[PDB]
Amino acid sequence: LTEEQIAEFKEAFSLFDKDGDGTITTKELGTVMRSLGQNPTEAELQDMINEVDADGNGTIDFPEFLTMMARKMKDTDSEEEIREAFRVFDKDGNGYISAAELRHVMTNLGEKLTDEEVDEMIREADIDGDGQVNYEEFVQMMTA
Ligand SMILES: [Ca+2]
Ligand SMILES: [Ca+2]
Ligand SMILES: [Ca+2]
Ligand SMILES: [Ca+2]
Repeated sequence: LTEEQIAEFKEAFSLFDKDGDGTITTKELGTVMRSLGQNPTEAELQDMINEVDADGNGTIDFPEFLTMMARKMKDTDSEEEIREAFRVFDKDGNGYISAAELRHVMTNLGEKLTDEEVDEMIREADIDGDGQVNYEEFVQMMTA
């Protein structure tokens, strides 16, 4: 249902294209951000456009917005999947996965590990050496 898909993307684009000329400029991007409680500098506004402007003409057109929007979507889907799985491991939602927590989910996965085996797993991902795995350390282990 691309047709319906493009429609939703067109809708998003129009929010930024304040004057409707078919392009988004630094100033238009600027008014959108400011309405969000963010007052970026012209320098920051230029870096944002630079990242998305494939033909280097200085503005973003629909096709350029579409391709970036897409790639961004895919990525937002990744993050929320990993964040979901983090919540399942962090049985007490304290923000960190302990040895005991990791060992209990592992048994549920069909792997009966000893405390020493779980401790080794934690150690491998434990960057701040606090004996637990935080989200940052979890994504590192996940992705990498
Ligand atoms: Ca415009
Ligand atoms: Ca462009
Ligand atoms: Ca926890
Ligand atoms: Ca840690």
